[PDB]
Amino acid sequence: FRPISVFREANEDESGFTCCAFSARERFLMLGTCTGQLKLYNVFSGQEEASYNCHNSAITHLEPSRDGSLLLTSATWSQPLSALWGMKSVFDMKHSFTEDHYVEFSKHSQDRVIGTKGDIAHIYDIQTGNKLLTLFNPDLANNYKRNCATFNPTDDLVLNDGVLWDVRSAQAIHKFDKFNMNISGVFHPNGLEVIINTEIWDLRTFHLLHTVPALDQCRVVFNHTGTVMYGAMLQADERMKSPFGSSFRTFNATDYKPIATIDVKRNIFDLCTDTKDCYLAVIENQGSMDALNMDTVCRLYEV
Ligand SMILES: COCC#Cc1[nH]cc(C(=O)N[C@@H](CC(N)=O)c2ccc(F)c(Cl)c2)c1-c1ccc(Cl)cc1F
Ligand SMILES: [Cl-]
Ligand SMILES: [Cl-]
Ligand SMILES: [Cl-]
Ligand SMILES: [Cl-]
Ligand code: NA
Ligand code: NA
Repeated sequence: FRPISVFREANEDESGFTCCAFSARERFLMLGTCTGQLKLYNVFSGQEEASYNCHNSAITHLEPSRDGSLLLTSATWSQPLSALWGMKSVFDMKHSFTEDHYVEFSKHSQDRVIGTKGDIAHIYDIQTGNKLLTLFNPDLANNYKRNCATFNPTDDLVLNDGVLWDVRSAQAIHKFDKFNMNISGVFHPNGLEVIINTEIWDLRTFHLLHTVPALDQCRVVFNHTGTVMYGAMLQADERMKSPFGSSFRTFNATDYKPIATIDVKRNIFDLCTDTKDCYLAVIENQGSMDALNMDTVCRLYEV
C-alpha cells in the first residue's frame, strides 16, 4: 500500500468528506460530504471539479452505475433517505426512496435498485421507480440491527436479514442461523458463497466452509477481479461520527487467508476499490469522535 495522493475538501475550515466511489471517468473520484453534497475531485491533484447538493444531512453511502449514467446516494436522517440521480447531461434526481436508508444497484443487469428499510427489502424498477417486490417474512427474520439487503452476482438471489430469497419466485430459500446482533451478510462475487459476519456458507449445500474471526462486525468490499477482500470493523452503535475504526484488513478471497492488516491510525469513514485492481481510496478522519467537527481526508493508495 503505497500512498499516491491525499487531499481534503477544498476551501473548508474542517474537511467533511464522508464516502467515496470511483467515477466511470478516469482520474475522477466522487465524494459525499457531511452537508449532503456530492463532489467530483481529481484524485491525483486534489482539485474540486464539481459539486451538487443531494441531501440535507451527511451522505453515508454512494454507488455509481457501471455505465456512468446513474448514481445512488443515501443520507443519515433526511427525507428521502436514499435517491437515484441521473449523471448524463444535467445532474438530476430520477427517483426518491423515502424510507430506505441503504440502497444498491442490481449487479448483472443494472435495471433495478434494492433498498433496505430496517428488516425489509424493497426492489424497484429503475425506469419507472415502481416498487416491484417487498421481501420480508416475520417468521424467518433475524432482526439484524444493521441489516443491508443485497443482490447476488446474477440478480437471481437476494440476501436480506440473513434470509436467502429467490427473486423471481419471491420465495425464501433458506434462513441462515443468527450468530451476531448486527451484520446480515453479503454474496461473494464467485456466486457460490455468502459471508455473514464471521461465517462463510456454501450456497449449494448450506454447510459452513470457514470461520474468519477478524471479520466480526465488518463491512467488506472486493477488488475488481474478486481475488482480494477488504474488511473494516464498524464502531459499536449531533454530527455524523466515524462509522469504522482505524484499521482495515485484506484477505485472499479464494481461501480467506489474511494478507495484510493496515492501521492508518485515523478512524475510517469509507473505502472504495477502482475497476482495475490498482487503486484504493480511503476516507480517514484526522479528528476524534469527541471533536466538534469531522476533519477527513481522502487517501489514494496503490495496491
Ligand atoms: C454508521 O451509519 C452511517 C454509515 C456508513 C458507512 N460508510 C461507508 C460504509 C460502507 O459499508 N462502505 C463499504 C464500501 C461500500 N461503499 O459499500 C466498506 C467496505 C469495506 C471497508 F473496509 C470499508 Cl472501510 C467500507 C457504511 C456502512 C456502514 C454500516 C452498514 Cl450496515 C452499511 C454501510 F454501507
Ligand atoms: Cl480545488
Ligand atoms: Cl448529518
Ligand atoms: Cl454482535
Ligand atoms: Cl468522528
Ligand atoms: Na495529490
Ligand atoms: Na445539503
